[PDB]
Amino acid sequence: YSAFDFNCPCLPRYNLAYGLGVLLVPPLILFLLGFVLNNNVSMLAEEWRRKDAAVLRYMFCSMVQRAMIAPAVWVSVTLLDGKCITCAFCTSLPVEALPQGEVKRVLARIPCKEIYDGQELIANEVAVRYLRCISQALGWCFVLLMTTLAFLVRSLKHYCSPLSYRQEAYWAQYRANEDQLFQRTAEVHSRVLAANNVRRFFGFVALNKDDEELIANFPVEGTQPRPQWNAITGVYLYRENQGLPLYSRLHKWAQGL
Amino acid sequence: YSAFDFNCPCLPRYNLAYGLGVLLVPPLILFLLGFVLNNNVSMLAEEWRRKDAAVLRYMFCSMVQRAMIAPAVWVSVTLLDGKCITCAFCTSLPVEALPQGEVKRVLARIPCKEIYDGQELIANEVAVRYLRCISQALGWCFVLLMTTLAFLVRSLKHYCSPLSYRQEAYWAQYRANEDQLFQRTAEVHSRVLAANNVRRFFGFVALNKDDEELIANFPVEGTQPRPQWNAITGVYLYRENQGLPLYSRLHKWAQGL
Amino acid sequence: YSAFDFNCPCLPRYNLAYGLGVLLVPPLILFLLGFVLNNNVSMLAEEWRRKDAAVLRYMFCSMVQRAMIAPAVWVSVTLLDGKCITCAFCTSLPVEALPQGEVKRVLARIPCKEIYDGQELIANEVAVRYLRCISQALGWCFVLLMTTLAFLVRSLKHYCSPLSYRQEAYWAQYRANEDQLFQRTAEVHSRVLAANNVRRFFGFVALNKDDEELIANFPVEGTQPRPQWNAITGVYLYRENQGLPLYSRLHKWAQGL
Amino acid sequence: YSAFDFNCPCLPRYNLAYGLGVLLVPPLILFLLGFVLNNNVSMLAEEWRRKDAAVLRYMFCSMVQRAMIAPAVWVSVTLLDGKCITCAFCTSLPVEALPQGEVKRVLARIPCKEIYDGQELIANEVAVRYLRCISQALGWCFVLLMTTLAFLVRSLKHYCSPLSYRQEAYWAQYRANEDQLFQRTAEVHSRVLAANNVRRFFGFVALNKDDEELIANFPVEGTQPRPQWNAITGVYLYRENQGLPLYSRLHKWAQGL
Amino acid sequence: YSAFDFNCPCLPRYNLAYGLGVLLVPPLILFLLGFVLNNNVSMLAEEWRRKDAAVLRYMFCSMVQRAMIAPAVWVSVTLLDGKCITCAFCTSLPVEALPQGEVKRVLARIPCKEIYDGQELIANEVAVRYLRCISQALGWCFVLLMTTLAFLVRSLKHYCSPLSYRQEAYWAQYRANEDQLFQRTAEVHSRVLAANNVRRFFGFVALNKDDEELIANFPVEGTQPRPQWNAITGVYLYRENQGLPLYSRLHKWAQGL
Amino acid sequence: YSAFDFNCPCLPRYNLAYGLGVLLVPPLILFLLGFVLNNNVSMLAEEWRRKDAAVLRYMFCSMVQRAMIAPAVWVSVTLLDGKCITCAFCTSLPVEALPQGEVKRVLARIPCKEIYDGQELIANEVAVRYLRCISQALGWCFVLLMTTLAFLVRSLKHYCSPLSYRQEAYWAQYRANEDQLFQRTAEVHSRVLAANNVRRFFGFVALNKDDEELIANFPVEGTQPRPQWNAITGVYLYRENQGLPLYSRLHKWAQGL
Amino acid sequence: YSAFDFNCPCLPRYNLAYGLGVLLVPPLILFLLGFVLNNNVSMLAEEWRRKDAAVLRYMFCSMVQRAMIAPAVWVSVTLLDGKCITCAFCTSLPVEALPQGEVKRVLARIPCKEIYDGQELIANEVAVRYLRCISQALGWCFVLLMTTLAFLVRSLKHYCSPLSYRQEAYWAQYRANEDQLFQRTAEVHSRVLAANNVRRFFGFVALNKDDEELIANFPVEGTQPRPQWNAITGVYLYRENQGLPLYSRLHKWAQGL
Repeated sequence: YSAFDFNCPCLPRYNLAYGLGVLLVPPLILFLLGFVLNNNVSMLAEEWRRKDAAVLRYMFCSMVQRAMIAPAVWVSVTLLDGKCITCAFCTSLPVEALPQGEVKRVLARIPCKEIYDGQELIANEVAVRYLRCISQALGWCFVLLMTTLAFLVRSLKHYCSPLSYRQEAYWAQYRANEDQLFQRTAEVHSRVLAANNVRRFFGFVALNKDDEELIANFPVEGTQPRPQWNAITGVYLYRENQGLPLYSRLHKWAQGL
Repeated sequence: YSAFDFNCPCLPRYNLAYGLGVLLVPPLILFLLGFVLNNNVSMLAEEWRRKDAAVLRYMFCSMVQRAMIAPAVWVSVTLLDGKCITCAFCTSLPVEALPQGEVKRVLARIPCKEIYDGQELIANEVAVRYLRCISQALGWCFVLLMTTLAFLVRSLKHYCSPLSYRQEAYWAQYRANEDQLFQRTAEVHSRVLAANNVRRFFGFVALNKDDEELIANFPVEGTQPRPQWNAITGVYLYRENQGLPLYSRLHKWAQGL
Repeated sequence: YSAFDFNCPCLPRYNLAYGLGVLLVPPLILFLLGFVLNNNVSMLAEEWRRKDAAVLRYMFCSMVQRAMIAPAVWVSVTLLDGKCITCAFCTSLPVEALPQGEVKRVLARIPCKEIYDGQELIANEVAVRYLRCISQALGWCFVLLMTTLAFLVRSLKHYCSPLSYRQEAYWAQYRANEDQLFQRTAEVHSRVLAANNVRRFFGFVALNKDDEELIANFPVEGTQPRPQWNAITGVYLYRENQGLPLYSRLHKWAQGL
Repeated sequence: YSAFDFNCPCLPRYNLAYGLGVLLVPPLILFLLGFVLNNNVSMLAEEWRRKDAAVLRYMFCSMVQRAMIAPAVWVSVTLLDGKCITCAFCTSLPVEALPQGEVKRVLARIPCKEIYDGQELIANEVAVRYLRCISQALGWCFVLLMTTLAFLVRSLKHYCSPLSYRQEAYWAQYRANEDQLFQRTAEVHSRVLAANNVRRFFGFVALNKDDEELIANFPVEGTQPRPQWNAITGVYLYRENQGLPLYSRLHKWAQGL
Repeated sequence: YSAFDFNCPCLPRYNLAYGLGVLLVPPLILFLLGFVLNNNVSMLAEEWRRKDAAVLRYMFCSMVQRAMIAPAVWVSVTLLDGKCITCAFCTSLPVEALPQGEVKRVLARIPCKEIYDGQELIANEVAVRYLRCISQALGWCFVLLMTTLAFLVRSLKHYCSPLSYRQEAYWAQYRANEDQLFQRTAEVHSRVLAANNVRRFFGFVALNKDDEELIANFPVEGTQPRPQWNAITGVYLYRENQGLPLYSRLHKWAQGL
Repeated sequence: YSAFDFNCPCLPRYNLAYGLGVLLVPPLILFLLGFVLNNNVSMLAEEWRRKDAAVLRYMFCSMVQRAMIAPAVWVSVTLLDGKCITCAFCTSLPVEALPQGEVKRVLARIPCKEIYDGQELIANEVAVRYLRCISQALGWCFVLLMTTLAFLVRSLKHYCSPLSYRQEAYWAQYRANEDQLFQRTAEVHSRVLAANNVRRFFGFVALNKDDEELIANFPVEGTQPRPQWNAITGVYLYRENQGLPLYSRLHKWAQGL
Repeated sequence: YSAFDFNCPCLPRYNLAYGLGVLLVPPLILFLLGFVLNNNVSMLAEEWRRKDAAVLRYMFCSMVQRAMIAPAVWVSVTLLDGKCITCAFCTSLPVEALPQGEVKRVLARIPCKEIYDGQELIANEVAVRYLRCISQALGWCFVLLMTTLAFLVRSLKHYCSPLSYRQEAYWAQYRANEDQLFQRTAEVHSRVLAANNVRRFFGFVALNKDDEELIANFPVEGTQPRPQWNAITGVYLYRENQGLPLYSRLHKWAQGL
């Protein structure tokens, strides 16, 4: 926000297409960053590559809700600082309350230019005041819309997701824990396999304390093959088997065999 | 409050609809935030989704009382700082004590504009003084109304809730304790289940001290199924069984079986 | 006090109804806060909801004495700073010692306005001096009245309360101790009940050191039912049974059975 | 002293009744505070409610001597700073050494007003000098009177009190020690009684180390009844029984039975 | 000294009675404070209430010598700073070396007034110089008189007191030690008696470590009665019994029985 | 960025070939540095020197994605600071909205020169404003293109790489671990061989603690010969043997013999 | 760089031979320092004094690559700061775009002289701008050439050296380790020999702890003679004997006997 100096094209047609630009595009960027920086995007890409609409829509509407939080605050802070709409809806504030070509020209010259004629068209500061007024008004209205939508979507999306609230918490915590344990175990298993491979070539492997302990405790020969490995990955449905639930594709493949 | 500069539309019709805006909308936002940030909102949504009016109304009037505290202080601080009503009830202070179109125009130009004519209509500072006077008066009156309502609702809402005072304290503390213990136990049970699932795939699971201790102490095979799980959730009535009370749906389902 | 700038309506009728406002209403607010922030208010509400006039009047006159201490200091500091009465009794200082409409107008313009004519009516600073004089005089007189009332009520209210002084101290300390022990025991009993409830559902409950010790030391099955529970609450009379006294409804219900 | 700005009514009749006010009333306030803040006031109220003139007069003249120390220093510091008498005896300094209405008016305008005519009546600074002179003189004279009275009352009040000096010291120390031990023992006994009461209701009482030790060491069932309790309280005479003295009503009731 | 601004009455008769005032009265105050703050004053009051002239005069001339040290330094510092005599002996410095009414008036106006005519009467600074000269001269002379009197009284008062020097030291140290031990033992004995009294009423007494140890070590039942107690107090003569001396009334009453 | 002062050739033909230079060449430099500083470049050079298109293309598109991150941020920050395009597209902003040789000359003189005529051609600041506008617009558009390409390539390149996501993580971690262990073991084996060589010449080898321990623990005689050594190096295919996978050429050569 | 103030000969022939001087000679100095400060230069001198072209060329092209890094950064920073070419190509910037003797004279006077005529020849600042432009352009072009050459030589010089990459790392680490161990062992062996020599003369040798330990642990009589010693030194070929490699002449002489 700092290294990007907001400046205005004092032009009769390039304001409408610049205020809306600086108001909409950075939100889109923060939004798409909310996806790329997240990791479950790859899970969803896999799922749509190769389960029913219920749980899929649930994870969709959870990822979106988790990502929408950057553009909300950005739009809020900018639309409230006023400068955007000032630069944007300047070619249209009616002269009836405060050469068409020259009219539009000077009106576009209004915002933060001080090349303004300051003449019988409009005074300088009164126009800035009116525009910052309408801007801040729309900004508060937008923040209201966003928060009331957050409330209503809380309710109606706890209606969407098939599980109740407590299972929601349990499922979230389980996904987190399984992911972390899988990461760490994968690292350790990999280090062991690499140590065995190197040892079979050189004759020994220089290891510090903890690595030597990990080699001693968990000997490993061969990692799971590719078919089952591929069978693991993906986003899982809550597969409510008769009497027992399933929380992740790993859990399904485990209980199944 | 800081990054939102209060500015006035010096216009004959846009003041009445802007002062009241900046006075009412931010209260509504803080209020709805008082719900969204709270968690029992989901409980109430579930209850109204699928117990009698007494305890439900009690939790309603407790949540509301816990949420009303932000708009009270916001309205108080703003209405007392004066600027709001100044900008709001400026088109109406009668000239009889201190072209109708020009009259309303200059009167709307009065607040914090200094484009004020400063002429036989009204002096500059005397109008600001009168308006800040009436504003601060209404502000103290409002704070009085709010606090006396807090007192009277203390009394009459201790009349509303069916339990007496000591049971009120006991019930609050029990809800808090059960919620926290449920959170922690859910986390541990989930970590154990995930560890078993991963181990059945890789061959082992790398764990530090405390996690290994938690795996050793509390072995787990299968979590409660979905019907009873759903039977848990919700807001509970104080179900006064003959001789023994019930404080939470968990307690009801436990004592029942 | 800081964020509330004292300003004056230089008006012939709005001073008398503003000085007295800023002098009386904030005292009322601090007073009612002295009740709401206190907890025994609920006890008294219960007592008047459903014991004799002696001990009830005693607790009444003790709560009041404990709450009156905020408005005393507020009235003192304001009435002594002078500005209040200055702004208040300005329409009446007689011109005979230092158009009726214009008279009252300029007199109301006297305080802290500097739109004062400063003319043959009254000089500027002499009026401020006279008013701050009468104000500080009334302020010292009021502080005297308050402190002498505190002395006389000390004496006559040690006459009111049926117990003597030493029993007064003993009773106060007993109420404090019983309240604190009840709070803590309620918390522990509740945590135990919640732990049992959760354990009966999951299969175990993750607890740290002290919580595990509290579960081990004090097993609990079922809390007191509702009739006796309700029989506890309230404000108690000093029930002087023949030979043995009673200090709290808890004590009465205990010695009785 | 700081938040109370000394200001003068430059008026022909309101000075005599304002200097004496600011000189006398705050002493009265500090004096009565010397009683209210003390605790033996309740003892004396009880004694006069329901022992001979000797010891009663002794405790009276000891309490007074302990309370008179605030107004002494206040009167001293104010009367010496001079401003008081300056503002007070200004309507009377004779013109014969340094329209009667105008005379009194300007003389009252003399102190710290600078609306002073500064004319053939009196010069400005010479009057201030004369008044501060007479003020400081009376102030030193008053401090002398106070200290010489303290000396003479030391002697003659060691004549008043029936006991000699060493017994005076012993009696003071005994009253202090008995009061402190009574406070602490009352607290402990009360906590024990409350613990028993709570335990008989819940089933147990959560206590930390020291509280548990106090419950273990000093079991208690029933506190002294009301008649003897009332027999304790009061201010005691030095009741010189034949061969053995008594120092407090507690001591009398103890040795008596 | 700081909060007391020295100011002068530039008056023909009020200087002689003000310089001497500020020179003599504060010495008297510090002197009488030297008695009141001392404790042996009560001893002497008792002795003169109800032993021979030798030891009594000795303690008199020791107390006085111990108390005279404040006025010496006060008189010295003031008389040397000069301002006092300047303000005092100003109506009399003879014009013959450097309307009688006007003469005395201007001469009284001389000191630190700057309303001085500065005219053929006397120059301004030369009079200040002469007066500060005579003042400092008298001040050094007075300090000389005081110190030489201290020397001569050392000699002649070691002549007054009946004991020689070494016994003087021994007697002083003995009085100090006996007084301190009496204070501490009185405190402990009193605490023990109060503890027994309280215990006989409540049933026990809550005590910390050292207090419990003091109760265990020194059991006490009844303190010395009033006749012997009164026989103790007073100032003692060095009662030279045949072969053995006595140093305090306590020692006399002890060796006697 | 700091030590490189951006300066403009105010010339009619040398601007188009300088702005684009400073915009494109430093990106190329940071890009090629992204390769040279990486180590796998040598692996790829070996692979193309002497496995199928799938895994090779995968490592290619991973290295590129890891290296493209410097020019993205550089182009973004420069194109957004504006100065570049300002200096670049200055010979072309049409005069129709805000001697051909002189036209182009002054237009090239426009940017940051202040030798600008400032005449009927164009004003000074309006041209800077228009150019910074179009520049920042293109900059935001470019950042959008880059981030949306990052998203789409995330998806489609998880389509490219033959392994699924979890194997992707496992393979990355395995490559890292094997590389680090190979480095350390190579160092230790080398130190041992050098120690033996030196000892066979001098008669002994001075070693500290850890080096002596490494000599004692892992004796070594002869390192792997050149044919197998060369057989190791390279980038490996994921060689999915029937039932067991291979993750590195080291792993292939190990499992093979 | 700091203590060497860049100054220009404003002369028609001494600029071309001074800019190129300050641009080329310091690079040559840093380059030759890159050799002298290195130690392998002596090895190469020995090798060329008295193995095949492959490994020799390899070590040559490694030493050069390790030494070329100083002139690269020096040329870059200077050519980019601009002053050099400014002072250098100043006699040639064509007047056709921005007495021949006077022409060349003033053109040579252009750079940083301010004796510049500033006349119809060329303006002052425009020439500086053009020259710094062309300078920075050539500087970026040169940095590009250098880095792309580094990339291409990475590839093609991993083609040059006969060993593959992993052996490259192993060989580098082995050379480092052998060199360090040889240094330390040489020091210790030498100290031992000197100690024996001194002892045989004096009768004893004063040694601290570690030196005494080194004498005790490693007794030594006679160091390797000169023929084999000379046989050691030099740069070694990777002598690939059938089945076993050789990494240093020390290794060859060791395995050979």
